Amino acid sequence: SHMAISHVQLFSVPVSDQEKAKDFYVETVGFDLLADQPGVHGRWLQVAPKGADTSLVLVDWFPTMPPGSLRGLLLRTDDVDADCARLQERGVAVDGPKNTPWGRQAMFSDPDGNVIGLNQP
Amino acid sequence: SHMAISHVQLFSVPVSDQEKAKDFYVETVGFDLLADQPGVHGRWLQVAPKGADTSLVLVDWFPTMPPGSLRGLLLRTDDVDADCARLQERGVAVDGPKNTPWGRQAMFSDPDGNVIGLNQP
Ligand SMILES: Cc1cc2nc3c(=O)[nH]c(=O)nc-3n(C[C@H](O)[C@H](O)[C@H](O)CO)c2cc1C
Ligand SMILES: Cc1cc2nc3c(=O)[nH]c(=O)nc-3n(C[C@H](O)[C@H](O)[C@H](O)CO)c2cc1C
Repeated sequence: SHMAISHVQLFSVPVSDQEKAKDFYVETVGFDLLADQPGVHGRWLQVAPKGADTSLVLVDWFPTMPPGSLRGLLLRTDDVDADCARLQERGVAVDGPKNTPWGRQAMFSDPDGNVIGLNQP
Repeated sequence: SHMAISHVQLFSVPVSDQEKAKDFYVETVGFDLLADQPGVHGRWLQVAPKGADTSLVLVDWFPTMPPGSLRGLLLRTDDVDADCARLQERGVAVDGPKNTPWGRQAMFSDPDGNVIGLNQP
């Protein structure tokens, strides 16, 4: 009848130095470390905002996704101004916050240059 | 002291023909159409599993994300076998499902060749 898909489980973020990316997403951005799993196929590094249904895999093994190539990623936050102040204190350049029709937004990049947005609806 | 980020609001999937991509994600994969609006950089086309927190935007304006370049996107399903049967019936070529250490998983491609996974843990 209808599909049994509930949500996006995860998607991939292309990085170079995975240790550097781990420290960034976990320590600086504040995500939980869900898994850090070396194996035959590479190091599976998985992170998410605490309690979030959809997680991020910090991957270096997809040739069609060069490190730092990701754009158009937006994180929902309940306090964009406080998050921007924290990021700035933690050594991250933040563009914003700014008001938009869809919420108050800010932009920053990770160590490889992937572009990450924040939005407080 | 802790970040106020709750979850990924949305992320971007690089497509060429947005109308074809819309029809694929909505009609074939069963997502809801949240938005289809004129935007600053192009047509803002936003889709998501029904009821889900994180949505996908089907974009054509990021030169670092060529159409069909995306990998490592996995959808959580409560019935991977039934979903694969629906996808086959709808004309999609599916690889799997098979049991893995990480769950019961299948893979398929969208019209541009972005690679999309299904997983039932
Ligand atoms: C729920 C939501 C809906 C959005 N809808 C649109 C839209 O319809 N058109 C648009 O140009 N941008 C939209 N944006 C923001 C988009 O990222 C915008 O183009 C940039 O903020 C400026 O380039 C939306 C953001 C969110 C969070
Ligand atoms: C929770 C979870 C953990 C996974 N861990 C790994 C892993 O450690 N190593 C791996 O090669 N694949 C892993 N996979 C497989 C992965 O879904 C799949 O191969 C890619 O997403 C598509 O290329 C995992 C999948 C899930 C759902």
